[PDB]
Amino acid sequence: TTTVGLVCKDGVVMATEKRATMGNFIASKAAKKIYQIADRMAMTTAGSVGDAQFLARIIKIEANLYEIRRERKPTVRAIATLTSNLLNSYRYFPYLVQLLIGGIDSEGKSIYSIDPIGGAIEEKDIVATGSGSLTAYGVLEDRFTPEIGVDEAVELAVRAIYSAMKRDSASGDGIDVVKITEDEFYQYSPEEVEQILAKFRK
Amino acid sequence: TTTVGLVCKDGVVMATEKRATMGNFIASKAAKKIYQIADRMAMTTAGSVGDAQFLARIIKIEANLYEIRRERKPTVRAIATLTSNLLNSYRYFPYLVQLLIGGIDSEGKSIYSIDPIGGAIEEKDIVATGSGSLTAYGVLEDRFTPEIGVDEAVELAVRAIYSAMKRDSASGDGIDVVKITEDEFYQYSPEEVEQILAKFRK
Amino acid sequence: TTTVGLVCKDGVVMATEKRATMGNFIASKAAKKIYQIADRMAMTTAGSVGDAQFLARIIKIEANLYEIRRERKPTVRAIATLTSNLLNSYRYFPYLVQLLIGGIDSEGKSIYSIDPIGGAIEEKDIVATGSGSLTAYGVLEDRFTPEIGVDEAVELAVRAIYSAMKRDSASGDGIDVVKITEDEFYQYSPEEVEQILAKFRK
Amino acid sequence: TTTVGLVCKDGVVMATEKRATMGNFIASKAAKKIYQIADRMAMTTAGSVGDAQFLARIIKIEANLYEIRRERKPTVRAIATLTSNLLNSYRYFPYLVQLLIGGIDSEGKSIYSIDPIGGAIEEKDIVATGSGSLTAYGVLEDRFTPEIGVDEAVELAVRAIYSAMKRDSASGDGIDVVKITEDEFYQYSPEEVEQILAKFRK
Amino acid sequence: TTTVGLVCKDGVVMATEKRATMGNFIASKAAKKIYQIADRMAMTTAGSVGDAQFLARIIKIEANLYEIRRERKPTVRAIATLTSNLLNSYRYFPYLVQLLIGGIDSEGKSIYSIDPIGGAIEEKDIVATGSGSLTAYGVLEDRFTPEIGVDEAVELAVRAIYSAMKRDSASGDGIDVVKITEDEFYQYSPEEVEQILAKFRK
Amino acid sequence: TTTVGLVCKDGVVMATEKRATMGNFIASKAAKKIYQIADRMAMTTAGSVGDAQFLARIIKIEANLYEIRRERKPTVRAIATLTSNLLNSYRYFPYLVQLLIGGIDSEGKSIYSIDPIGGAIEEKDIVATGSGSLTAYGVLEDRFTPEIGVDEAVELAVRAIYSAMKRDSASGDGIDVVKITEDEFYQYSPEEVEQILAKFRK
Amino acid sequence: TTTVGLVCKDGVVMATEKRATMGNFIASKAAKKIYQIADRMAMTTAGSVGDAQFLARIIKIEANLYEIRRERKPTVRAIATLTSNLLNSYRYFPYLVQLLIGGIDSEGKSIYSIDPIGGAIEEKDIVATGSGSLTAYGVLEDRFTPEIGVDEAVELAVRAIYSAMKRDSASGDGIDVVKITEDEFYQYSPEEVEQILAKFRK
Amino acid sequence: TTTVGLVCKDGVVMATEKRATMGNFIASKAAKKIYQIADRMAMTTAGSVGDAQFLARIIKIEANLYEIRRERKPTVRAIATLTSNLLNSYRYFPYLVQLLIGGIDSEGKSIYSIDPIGGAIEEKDIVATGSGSLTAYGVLEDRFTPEIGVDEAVELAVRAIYSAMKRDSASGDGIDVVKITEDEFYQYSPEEVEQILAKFRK
Amino acid sequence: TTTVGLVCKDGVVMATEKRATMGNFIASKAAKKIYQIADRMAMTTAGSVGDAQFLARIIKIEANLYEIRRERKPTVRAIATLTSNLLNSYRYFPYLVQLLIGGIDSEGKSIYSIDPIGGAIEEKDIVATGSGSLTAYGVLEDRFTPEIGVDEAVELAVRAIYSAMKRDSASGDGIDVVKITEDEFYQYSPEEVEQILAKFRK
Amino acid sequence: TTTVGLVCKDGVVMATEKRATMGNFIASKAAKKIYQIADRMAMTTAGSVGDAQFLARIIKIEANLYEIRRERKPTVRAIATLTSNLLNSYRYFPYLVQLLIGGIDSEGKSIYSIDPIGGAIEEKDIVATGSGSLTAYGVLEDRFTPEIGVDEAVELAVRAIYSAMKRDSASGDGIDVVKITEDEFYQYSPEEVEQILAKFRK
Repeated sequence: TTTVGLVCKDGVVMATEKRATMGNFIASKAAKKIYQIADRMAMTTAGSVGDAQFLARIIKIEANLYEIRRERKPTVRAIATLTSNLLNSYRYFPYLVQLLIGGIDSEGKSIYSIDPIGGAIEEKDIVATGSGSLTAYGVLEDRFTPEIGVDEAVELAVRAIYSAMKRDSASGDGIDVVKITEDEFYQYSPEEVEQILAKFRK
Repeated sequence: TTTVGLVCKDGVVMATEKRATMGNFIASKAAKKIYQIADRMAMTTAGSVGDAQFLARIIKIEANLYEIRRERKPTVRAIATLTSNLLNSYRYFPYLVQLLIGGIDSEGKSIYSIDPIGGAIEEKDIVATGSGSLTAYGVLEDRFTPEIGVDEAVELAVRAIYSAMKRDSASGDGIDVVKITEDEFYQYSPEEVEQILAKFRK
Repeated sequence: TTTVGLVCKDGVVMATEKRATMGNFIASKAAKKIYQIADRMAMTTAGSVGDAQFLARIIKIEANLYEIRRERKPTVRAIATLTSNLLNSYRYFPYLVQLLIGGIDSEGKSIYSIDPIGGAIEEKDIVATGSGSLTAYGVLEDRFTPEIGVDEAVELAVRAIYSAMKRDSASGDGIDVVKITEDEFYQYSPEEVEQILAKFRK
Repeated sequence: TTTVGLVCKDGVVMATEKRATMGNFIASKAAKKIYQIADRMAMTTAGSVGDAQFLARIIKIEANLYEIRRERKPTVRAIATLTSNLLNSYRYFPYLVQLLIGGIDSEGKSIYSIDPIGGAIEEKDIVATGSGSLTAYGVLEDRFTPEIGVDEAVELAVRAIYSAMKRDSASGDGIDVVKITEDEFYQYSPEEVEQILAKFRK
Repeated sequence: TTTVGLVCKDGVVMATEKRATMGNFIASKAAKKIYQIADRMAMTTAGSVGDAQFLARIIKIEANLYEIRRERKPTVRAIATLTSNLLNSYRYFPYLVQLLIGGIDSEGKSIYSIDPIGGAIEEKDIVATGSGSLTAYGVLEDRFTPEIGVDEAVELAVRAIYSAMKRDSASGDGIDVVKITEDEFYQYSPEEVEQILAKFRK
Repeated sequence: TTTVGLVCKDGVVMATEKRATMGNFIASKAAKKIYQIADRMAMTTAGSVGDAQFLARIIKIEANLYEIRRERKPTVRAIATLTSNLLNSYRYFPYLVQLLIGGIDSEGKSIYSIDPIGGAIEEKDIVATGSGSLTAYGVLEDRFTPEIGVDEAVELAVRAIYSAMKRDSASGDGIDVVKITEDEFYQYSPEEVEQILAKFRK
Repeated sequence: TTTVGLVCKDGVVMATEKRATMGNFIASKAAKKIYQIADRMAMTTAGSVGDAQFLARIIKIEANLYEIRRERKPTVRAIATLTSNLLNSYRYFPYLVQLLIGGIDSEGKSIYSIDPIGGAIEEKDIVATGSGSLTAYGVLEDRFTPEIGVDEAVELAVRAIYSAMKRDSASGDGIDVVKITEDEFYQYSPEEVEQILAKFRK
Repeated sequence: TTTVGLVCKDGVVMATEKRATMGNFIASKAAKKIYQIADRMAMTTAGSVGDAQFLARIIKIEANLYEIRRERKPTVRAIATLTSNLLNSYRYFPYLVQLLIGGIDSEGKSIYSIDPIGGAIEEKDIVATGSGSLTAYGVLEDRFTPEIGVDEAVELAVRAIYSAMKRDSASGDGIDVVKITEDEFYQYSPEEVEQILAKFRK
Repeated sequence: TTTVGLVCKDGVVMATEKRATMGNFIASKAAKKIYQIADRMAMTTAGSVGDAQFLARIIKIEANLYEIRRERKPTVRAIATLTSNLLNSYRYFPYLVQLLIGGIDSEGKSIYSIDPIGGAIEEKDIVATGSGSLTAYGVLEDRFTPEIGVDEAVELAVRAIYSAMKRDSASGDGIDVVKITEDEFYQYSPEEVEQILAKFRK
Repeated sequence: TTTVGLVCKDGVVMATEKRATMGNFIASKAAKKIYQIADRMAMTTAGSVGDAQFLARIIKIEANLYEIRRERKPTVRAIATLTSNLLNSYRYFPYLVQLLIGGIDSEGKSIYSIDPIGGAIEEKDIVATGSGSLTAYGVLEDRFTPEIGVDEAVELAVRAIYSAMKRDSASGDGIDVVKITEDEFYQYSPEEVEQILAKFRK
């Protein structure tokens, strides 16, 4: 699995590989790795399923409660920070997941990355993180324009992953992409995303 | 020892492979892998017999408590979230077991297979699960439909676990079935498979 | 070391090996690897001597309490689940014993063998705790009939441990066999049993 | 891989199970395990398959050489002790396989077991040998009669290994047997043996 | 690292991978693992290309020389048995690599598998060697009849090795197929292989 | 440091060494590996020096306490079980020691061997704990009879310890024998018993 | 594995305790440890059945060679020192074996012991060699005389190996004795010895 | 590092060495290993320097606490018991010390050996607790008389440490000796003692 | 393992240890351990036992070869220096033995110690290689004087090693001593030596 | 172990430890490690004892042979090279010894150190070699002049050796000073040396 994330000029597009194989073993098939934290905030994870899944339940909760309490829609920066405390604190049992929490909020768009040993770093506009991590970064930076939209970003998302599939045998062949265009929370689902890269040739 | 799981339009089918070994301590072909969580929901278990049965008794209790407490039928979503959280607390009490908790519920039909590290895998499609996962995945994908007869899902499952008996000449024999159609618990039994081969001269 | 218990059509038969060694010295020849939990409920133990002797007091006390408390001789199932619960709570330093709890009760008979981390396997028959259990199981399986007298089961049981014992040096010399016939708990004692192996060989 | 060898009144019955280096999974339907050393001399082997074939040829060439050179058929003791000297010399090359040479000669019939790190001891009529050997030998001595014919001997031989197949997962499916009836040099071949093992339930 | 074969009624068909799989890397952009031993004889290797190609040139060189001395072609059987010897020398000088030698000869056609630990097995018509050899074997039995021609046998060679490159994609491109109809000694070349696998897409 | 114990018909004899050695390091010149738990109940220990000495005050003091509270002497059985609870608790940190607790009581004469992970079995025979066990058990068991006296057992103990002693410098010196003659507690003293073995020395 | 030996006043007698090492099997009902070296000389050997046979054959042949060239019989001492050079020098076939080569010679009657590291000593009495030596010595050296006959020494040999087996439940079974009285070379068979062992325990 | 503590008939004499070494360093010219616990009581130490001096502070005070609280003199058994309970409790936290606590009080004279494992009891005379201990023990036991005065005894003490000095150089350049006569507490000091044995060199 | 060695005024006396354990059997059963090189020459060994037995055979025969060849008796100096060369050649196998070689020659009386790799050193007083050496050197000086008898010597030598029995893991009573006085080569052996340690108490 | 070497106007003086202690082993208290190579050449060795002597013998032998073949006395230079070459050619038989060769020759005075791994370096007029080396250099240079004579030189040598041996627990006594004045070869030996450091007292 690999994950990438792009900061866009009308939203946030982020992508995960929802299918992972390691050899002829299917580590993940339709495995949950795309999560809705809040109405325009999403969590994408590359790494292990088991840390991903449990952590994803609590993050989602703490956002929901945040709007209930304070009557403000949570910013990415709040729920990222909260989550970093946990990853530091509970380090008595190790994690091995890289989180990308991003989305849309009222202040603007910022994407943060939480690491398996904690902390939070602001992504200026690019990341590629996971086992496909380097194959993926290059393509992003070569076609990065600061006028990147959701339309330029969805396609930029597929192609970087598509290179990772074909340069790794630790990647799957069942890509998911998630678009947040600030009018939708659309999740294209594995089939639709895959279909677009299969008229390239493989 | 392997477990499959399949979602049918008119219920859910799951199936088990028995035979227990604990080193050189050996057990007969009667050791359970099938636990009725709820009246129309089962847990098929693979991995460690010790760890599987101690958790079988906790989940059974949680389902009955829930059914009373909230005045409704159990649900696959309810229990899967509990079990996943359950394993994280008792990770310090390590239970090595691969579950599939699924059935028929008042929110539809589904299975969430729970990993021993508190993961959860979306299932409505194909999941293996077990140490015959590679062999199981072969048969289940070859013939599948979302509109699969419950008689065709027992049939598919028993051949998928026949492929595992090919690898396993002592680590697993015997075949039990969970049929859930919302009316009938049925069991294929070791016999049905053995008797074909008795007729066979090859 | 291996013990057997098997369900008869007029009770339950249990067998225990007698005489054990630690280092290069005899340490037991008058120690008991058969426990009376109630008059007509037995426990046989295969494994380390100190684990099995200590754990036996704890089942017993519970079993005495149950009669006092509930007005009732405890079912086999009820006393197995107690056993399982102790090994799970004290898994930091675990007990190295494989437990065999079979007897006769108000609700019939059953046998549950409890694994060394808690989790009990309901086995009806063809059950031996032990690591000598491979060799014993083979004889026990051929000649068991779902309808088998007490007289017969003690004869079958004796051969099972005599075959095992030649390939071990941990079962000791002298073989005990016990008959629970539902009106007595008769323990033949090593003396009489040794003389069945004069219809065999040594 | 585990073997048996019976000295019969109307020949010798030597036995092998199908195993093959190909990822530790049987090669074709028929996999080399029976080597015609000479007209009235056969080789069967428990242990390593590649070792089994390579050492088969050295003995075969020298056996054929013996017959050719001296104008006098070889004897079973001659081929047996020939094997030992060869093994112990050629130990500088990695080897470790337990060898049964047997057949018929003009001193009678006999089976000599050759150890890789020892000589050729005579073995009268009963020999075991393998990692399935405890299982195979147990039933072998019970249904021995030294008065056993080739027909009864083929059954015995197939059954003993079939039992040993059920306690390890290191023995693949299918049994070959070798008959030297003193005039013909038969290999019944996979098709025909399958029927002698499908009089049972498998 | 995997190879496949099927003996055909009018040829010998074998297929190899053109790019050794490091699991995340490849040897070079073009690479050869299908070697010509003679006009009607190829050799296809699994394991290191470095080791394999050295032994193949030695075996070629002696194949030409043997043919010249006799004025008549050597049999495929002789090539394999000479390889069993060659690898026995280089067992006292270790190499780990698995070879298959097949072709056409005067005595008919076959494929012989020659192992670093010695010996050679005549494979009747189904063959692989490697580690993903088991999935490839399975598929090779599916459409196999002795009524299969060369042109269908190349199609099926693709299907068999695609099994191990079905859930990988960094060596899903680059494949060899070798056929030998007795008119031709043809090696398809990636481009012709890509139009066959174009129909399976990936 | 080696200690032996055996039930006599008329009391219990226990023989000790009263010098303390851990191989070829001398711990103390003099030591008392005899502890009086009550008036006629006594304990010998073998294993760690540090543990034997320490443990010994604690056991005596609860035994005196049982006397005071109930105006009635603790049975040997009650001391041995109570000791098994305390070792159990102290098995969580290194506490390997073997205890022999016995004496005279109303329920007969008896010795219990107490294990470090708890559980106390009852030898009405012979038991020997220490490094000298093997040699001691050789002489002790030859002239053992259930009708043995305390006056013959004193003789028998002297011979059995002497074997360990003259052949090894890994054994303690200075044999002292302690006779529980039931109306007394007789301690022969180091001096007297050396002179019983002084029949090869002047 | 232990070999014992005692010297008679008009012969030499020796016994073995058999044990074949694979850790999976014990073969001792058709193999032996006693190989005749000269016509009235034998070698008893401890280790494995196979190690003994290969090792012994050499020594046989060289005993015959020397007999023929001198035109007079080789003494026990001569063969003993010969074996001692074999073992030290040619451990390019490495051996780990303990040997007794004893018998009747013109210059007396004797049992020589030869170590795996060579050097030949001479017990004109009791010897052992093995691990079971200490267990054997109890009955073996108590009833030893310088006037032990050949008839009394085959009896005594049985008691010492049966003492060695007494510690086991029954394991290591395989008793062969040799009688060397110059008027006979009796090389026993299991059966034959079994009836003398049937006068100490039927 | 060795320490002696021995009974006089009017006093107790206990002695110490001085100078601490690494075997390549003079770590300290003088290290404290002689304490007054009470006036008439000493603790002298063999083993680690650091644990020894920290441990002497606690005991010196809780010995004073016994004078203060109980208004009676501290007895050797009372200080020795109470030390032992602490070490035993705190054995997990770093300790590796051998304490000799002796002197004269109303109980009498007795010396107690206390292990950092636990320990407790008692030597009538002569102890070491050291590592020149073995050569120390020879001379001590040779010249020991039970009427040994304090003049005779200090000379003996000095010689025992001198046996250590020759074994391992660390007692050289300073030996300290204490005489306790139950009217004085005199400390000889290093110099005074050293100059007796330095006068052998001129 | 330890040797002692002393030069007398008119002889030489050396002695060795015996009746310990070697491998796992009692070592002295009738063993040689002081080897006769020449009439007025011996070798005693501390180290590997069976290496010394074998090596003894080589140097006795070369001592006879020097005497037969050069018409001039072997000097003490000669035989030690030859050993040096032999020990160098065998520096790869277990062969590490520290040997003292003594006797009388025309140079006068001497004992040479030879280091494991070779290396002779004249000592005309006392010597002791061994782990028993420091303890030996102690006992030796107390009544060793420049002039001593050859029957006052056998007492001292016997003493020293008996004090070393306690400093060594094992060793018994009855050891080898040899006196070589230019008038006798008398080897006492356990029976005679036992009586000389019967004045030396326990 | 340590050696020092100084160049005088008329001599070379070097010094060795003449007693080696490691644990409780003393190789002999008369043990030579001062080797005379030629008439006015010496060698003083630090490092392992046995390898010092064995290599040293060979160089004495060499000094003579060169001396005879060239007809002229050896260079200091000659033998320093010679040793280094021998050592380098014999690293399959490694001698783990640090040499110092010096003496007087026609070139004059010099001392070479030869590494245990071969190679000859030259030292101007001071040298220390071994583990005592750091302290020894400054101790030696204090009273150094090149014109310092032999009489002050042997005194000056003791102080370096003396410092190293007194902190060390590995030495404490036993030192040889070698004087080579172009007229004498004195070996001072431990006793005479003793009063040189009895001046510097404790």
